[PDB]
Amino acid sequence: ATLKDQLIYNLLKTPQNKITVVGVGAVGMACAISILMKDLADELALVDVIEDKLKGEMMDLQHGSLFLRTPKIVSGKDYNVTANSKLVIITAGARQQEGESRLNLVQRNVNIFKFIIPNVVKYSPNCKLLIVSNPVDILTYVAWKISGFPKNRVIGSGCNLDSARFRYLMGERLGVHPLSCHGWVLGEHGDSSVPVWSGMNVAGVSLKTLHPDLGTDKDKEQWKEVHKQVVESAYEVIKLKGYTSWAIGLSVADLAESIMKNLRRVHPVSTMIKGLYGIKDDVFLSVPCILGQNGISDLVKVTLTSEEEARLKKSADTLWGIQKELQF
Amino acid sequence: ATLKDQLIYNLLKTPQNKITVVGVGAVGMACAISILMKDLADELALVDVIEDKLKGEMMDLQHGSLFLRTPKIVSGKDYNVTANSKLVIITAGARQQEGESRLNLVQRNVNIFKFIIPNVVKYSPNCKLLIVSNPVDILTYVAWKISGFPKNRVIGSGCNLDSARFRYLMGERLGVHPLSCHGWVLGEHGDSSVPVWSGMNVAGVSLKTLHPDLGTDKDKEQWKEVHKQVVESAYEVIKLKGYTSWAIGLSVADLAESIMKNLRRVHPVSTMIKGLYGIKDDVFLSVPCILGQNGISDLVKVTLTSEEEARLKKSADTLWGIQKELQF
Amino acid sequence: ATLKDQLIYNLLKTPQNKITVVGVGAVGMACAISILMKDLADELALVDVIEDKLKGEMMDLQHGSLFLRTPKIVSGKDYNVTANSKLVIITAGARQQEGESRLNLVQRNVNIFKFIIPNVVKYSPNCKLLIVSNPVDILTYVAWKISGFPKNRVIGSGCNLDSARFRYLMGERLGVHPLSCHGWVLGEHGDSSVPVWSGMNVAGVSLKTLHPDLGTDKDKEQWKEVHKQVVESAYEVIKLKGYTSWAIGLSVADLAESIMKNLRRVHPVSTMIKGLYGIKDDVFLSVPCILGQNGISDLVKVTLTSEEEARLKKSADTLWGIQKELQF
Amino acid sequence: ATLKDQLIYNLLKTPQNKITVVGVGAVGMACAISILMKDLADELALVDVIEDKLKGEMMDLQHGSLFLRTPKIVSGKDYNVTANSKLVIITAGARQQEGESRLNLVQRNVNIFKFIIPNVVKYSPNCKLLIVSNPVDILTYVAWKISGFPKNRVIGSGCNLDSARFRYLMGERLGVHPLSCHGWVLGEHGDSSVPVWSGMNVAGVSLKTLHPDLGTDKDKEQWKEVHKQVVESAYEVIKLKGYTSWAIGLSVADLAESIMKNLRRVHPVSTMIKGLYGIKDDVFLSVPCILGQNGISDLVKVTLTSEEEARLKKSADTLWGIQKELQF
Ligand SMILES: NC(=O)C1=CN([C@@H]2O[C@H](COP(=O)(O)OP(=O)(O)OC[C@H]3O[C@@H](n4cnc5c(N)ncnc54)[C@H](O)[C@@H]3O)[C@@H](O)[C@H]2O)C=CC1
Ligand SMILES: O=C(O)c1ccc(CN2C(=O)c3cccc(NC(=O)c4ccc(Cl)s4)c3C2=O)cc1
Ligand SMILES: O=C(O)c1ccc(CN2C(=O)c3cccc(NC(=O)c4ccc(Cl)s4)c3C2=O)cc1
Ligand SMILES: O=C(O)c1ccc(CN2C(=O)c3cccc(NC(=O)c4ccc(Cl)s4)c3C2=O)cc1
Ligand SMILES: O=C(O)c1ccc(CN2C(=O)c3cccc(NC(=O)c4ccc(Cl)s4)c3C2=O)cc1
Repeated sequence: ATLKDQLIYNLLKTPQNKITVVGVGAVGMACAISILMKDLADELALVDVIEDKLKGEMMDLQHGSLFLRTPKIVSGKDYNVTANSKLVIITAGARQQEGESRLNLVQRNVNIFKFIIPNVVKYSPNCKLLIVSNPVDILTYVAWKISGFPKNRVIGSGCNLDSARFRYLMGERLGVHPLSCHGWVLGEHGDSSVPVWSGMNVAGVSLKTLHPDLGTDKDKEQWKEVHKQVVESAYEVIKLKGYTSWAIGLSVADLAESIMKNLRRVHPVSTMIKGLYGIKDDVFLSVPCILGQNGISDLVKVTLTSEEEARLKKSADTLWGIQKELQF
Repeated sequence: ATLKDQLIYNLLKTPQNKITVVGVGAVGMACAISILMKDLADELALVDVIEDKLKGEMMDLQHGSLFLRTPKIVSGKDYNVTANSKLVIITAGARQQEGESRLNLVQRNVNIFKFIIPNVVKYSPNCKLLIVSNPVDILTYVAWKISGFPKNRVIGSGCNLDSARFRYLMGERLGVHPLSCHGWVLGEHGDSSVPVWSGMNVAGVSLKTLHPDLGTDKDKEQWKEVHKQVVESAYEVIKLKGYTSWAIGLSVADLAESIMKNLRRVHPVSTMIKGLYGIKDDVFLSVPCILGQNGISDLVKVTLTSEEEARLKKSADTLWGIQKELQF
Repeated sequence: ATLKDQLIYNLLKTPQNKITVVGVGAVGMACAISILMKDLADELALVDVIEDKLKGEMMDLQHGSLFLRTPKIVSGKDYNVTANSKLVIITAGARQQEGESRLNLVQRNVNIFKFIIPNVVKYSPNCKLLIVSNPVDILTYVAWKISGFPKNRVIGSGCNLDSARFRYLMGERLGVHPLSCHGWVLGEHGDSSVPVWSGMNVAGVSLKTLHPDLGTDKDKEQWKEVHKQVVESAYEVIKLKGYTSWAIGLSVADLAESIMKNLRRVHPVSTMIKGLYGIKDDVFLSVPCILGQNGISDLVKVTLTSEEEARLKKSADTLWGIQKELQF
Repeated sequence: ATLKDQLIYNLLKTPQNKITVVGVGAVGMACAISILMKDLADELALVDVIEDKLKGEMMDLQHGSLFLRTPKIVSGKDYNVTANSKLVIITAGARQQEGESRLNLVQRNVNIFKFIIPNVVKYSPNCKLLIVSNPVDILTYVAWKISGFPKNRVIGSGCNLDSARFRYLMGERLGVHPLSCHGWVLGEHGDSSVPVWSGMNVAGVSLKTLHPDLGTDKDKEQWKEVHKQVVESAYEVIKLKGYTSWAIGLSVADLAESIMKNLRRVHPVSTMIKGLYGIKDDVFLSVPCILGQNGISDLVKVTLTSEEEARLKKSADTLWGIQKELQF
């Protein structure tokens, strides 16, 4: 009699919460570790093209995961290891080389997504796609087109992280914990993003109401400088460290939690926005979405000034400007 | 009247669970992110010598921490930012250059710790020191000597991770969840480490009792191959990826949780072992320790065979062999 | 040599997060179990006057706590077991007998607090007092007077639970998760409580803005019926079951979490409100407070209509009407 | 246009982790609150026969659940509200009247289960049955027979709580945290239960090995007194308080966690034991079981002395003694 059979009388013998991370660069692995440690998944699948490096990240993560609610953790160049994923996070992309045009970068990303997205869909046809790759508003559009998925199951990391950053500085200024502050940053991810002053409050007391010169240039307190420092903060990280990993990792884990645990929470994420704010093109921008187990179940219809509406409309034009030139 | 003063009537105006990570290489930051995400600390302090890279890791971690129970997160070249740390994790070290002697490497690590440890102690005199730097059993001794701390407040990452790995394979073989398996790997971290077959059980049913030829060469099932595959697993990670980060990060977070939340849990960690197993020298090896808010409160006196006892004794000799030559 | 000494080599030999629950009725024990299971306390102290019943609730709770992060759990008629409590929850009360006057009931509660509060203070002088006993806005005042504590360390359960209930129905009506809805119920706990329509939003989009006839009687959708159903819900529980336990238990655990884990979260809790809304008497009502490790660190100055302000002012009069008649 | 439609643009429109508690007495509700607070279930169903009291417990629990990851919470006299339960906890039964025979009580419990179990099965045919009702080892058998479920999907609360209690006192004696102690109490729940000395260890160091006169009468340290104090502790709760609620609540929540979150953890729970310890009858006793999402997946074959084996065998006889007389 074997030792197994002497010790254990056995009576009995598919994952329900599988997550795939595509790309195991800094960002991919930051997503992966941040998702493990929120115990969101019973199976975690890693996919990249450098095979020896992929298997090492899988093994290192496996070994650490022994100190958690350990899920199944698998990896491969072949997308068959991503089968029956509830959620697939795309981090894979090309980084812009110096003197490369915006349009040229997007097209190289498009040519990559033309290999990735059809393989993801082949093996996980009812998954939600969460797009992290930059520039995120266009690459969400790209993944939507290639996948043929409905708009609810294609989401971009969007302004989730920029909004968190905004609320931190909002908090520092009012002497209030960031989580007690509310306020969104919507539209095109980075630089062109719109701080929405109308809906910024603490405990439902509107800041616009108390200080009606809030967003404006004749603002004694200069709250414009907040949205400026949010965007500078993104760059100062890259200047000092070389890249950002942790910040996007946890921002994505936050979005993954809302989807995987069906929290029906509000995130300013890139979604198909044709119909709203007088935009007639198939562009994606960040507006507040309820995220649940079926992805974006609802949008929250934010009332924007004509200034705010124009700044979005201008972003939607720039974005369609590139999208119409892309070859699928 | 400012917007802050119009909105908020204030009534009121030191951290109790501060953790310092020394070194923000792969391992340091894996420790840091893994500690953030277990919400162990109200203040987290990062210290390294490359100033621009340090500040970037701090900022990136800060930004991500907006999606957690956000602690204070600070960084500096100067150790004054580590003041009143309950726990300090040392990851800083020298890596062995080509043709460099084992003794010479340890002495360079000694000369580094002669700058680090006195600065750590100056600013956090009642802290626990958790040593992760390799070779860990000697560098724990080094930190103990330089700090003049009692043996309870100086701990090495030790065989915590190797034991977890062992128990995983133990589990796979018995068809039992790793956390339902018990069994230690003690002594010198890596290669020379001793699987303790006497104390390996499931639900208190000793495996040694059911299959008395367990550890031996005449073992039909060849359980020796388990401890072999544990050590090969460490290397296969380094061959494939370049280094290990995640696995030690979470292994250290596990030890930090036991200390910071006073769990009084048992970990096989490097501690001063003079008195036991006929060892008369001031050497550190991994034996089961109860970890709590005062560090190592208790040892568990494991009864070892003459083989096991000799393999430890031999490691203690090798280690004192280097320790006696070091210049403080 | 004993078995303890053969097995365990000992190296070493005060709680930092002690909570006392005063009163082990339905409500007290609901508080206690709800606080245990959020692992908020390293020591839990139970105090009541029926000694045999007290010790049984302690033992039953002890035995269950073996399946949690087990704290120390103690009990006594003598308040010396409450020493060094960070938080003391008063649930002790008299229940109104048939034909007893409202004033007479409050005075019996006062005569009880005249024994409890000085004993609590004697043994835990830097604690926060959380008052749950009804009528809660007056008994918070009573505990404030007897304790001589500053207004920041004396808090009443207040409208925390009523506001939660409101937001649930708000959610059901908008097809939004309760936690994505914001909106307070302020003032005198129950019946006289004021739904604050100005500050009710989803994702910062004010409901008042979209539907300016919200609070009013000429409201097509009849949102007044929400605050009505909140108050009826309190009664329908007592009619059907005899009392409420679970609801106040978890409402108090929520407030305890904010204090014990220093979350600096906003709760509509009873606090000293002289200075605000043209109120010159020492009365307590529910306004939004930031709760942290020092109790109420901040108030949020909510802008109220003249109707809302008058309804509060009227409650403050009624309450001072009773407070001035009480004998200390 | 409604306020809902002005605020929310909707895109989209069954529970996967439903738990039913049958009986909302002290024990039932302690189970319910303890299960809510471990966030195990997306739907919780309460069933009892007193309709007005049932609806009050549901409402009180509903209101408290607003401070958690709020599940759906329903109740009814009709079992149709228990449809698609992954786990059903039976607390309903009869208490022994004065001068009533043991056999007569069990038969009245049988006649109740003949209404409950077929209704549970009708609406949740693939559920796991967790039996809490006393006497638990017989009523588990009763539920197994009536349900026609396989032995893996019928589990009794068993000696889970007695074993926890044992380990606490074991810990107090060795100066070790209860969770660092291992040791089972197996067999018939209460009084006749067998402390298994062979498999009692700390960190895999067997206590039997260090002190071979452990269980015996010639034990200088008198460890027999531990199992005595475990059983006296059960009674002293009932003498002092009237009943036990919290202890069984959390003991059941522990078992529910292992099943609902597929932890594959070891619990000494009542299961069909024909085949083991020379027992040829269909009796249920507590032996170590791996609990997962399909209930009892595996048993751990504990080696027992002839004394231990005889004490179980004697319990199995007494139990079959009653079981053979029951009318289905
Ligand atoms: N929403 C809310 O805020 C609600 C609050 N309550 C309050 O909770 C309080 C307690 O109600 P329950 O615990 O449900 O039932 P309860 O009224 O039976 O229990 C309260 C306990 O106070 C104890 N007590 C009396 N004098 C004492 C002293 N000198 N020292 C220590 N303890 C003493 C009693 O023995 C009793 O066990 C009541 O005063 C009531 O006002 C009740 C219902 C709703
Ligand atoms: O691609 C492979 O080579 C591969 C992939 C998955 C597996 C199975 N698997 C897990 O899903 C999984 C999850 C988490 C941990 C884990 N393994 C370990 O941690 C260890 C393996 C060997 C040692 Cl030693 S530790 C494993 C693991 O081995 C094995 C091999
Ligand atoms: O090294 C510095 O110069 C330094 C150190 C600490 C701090 C204070 N501080 C925290 O302690 C802390 C914890 C967590 C987050 C965090 N800041 C933020 O996430 C953001 C800052 C600026 C933006 Cl934009 S987001 C901060 C933060 O700014 C600021 C600057
Ligand atoms: O007042 C008393 O009679 C008293 C109070 C606390 C204690 C010590 N104590 C704890 O602080 C504590 C916390 C959690 C559990 C717990 N005890 C138990 O679970 C058991 C005691 C006896 C058995 Cl049997 S189990 C205890 C416990 O016994 C002992 C006696
Ligand atoms: O049996 C019934 O009568 C019944 C059953 C389910 C429901 C729907 N439902 C939940 O599933 C549920 C879960 C948790 C809370 C909850 N209700 C509430 O929180 C409140 C109702 C009214 C106020 Cl005020 S709060 C509910 C709730 O109302 C309503 C009535």
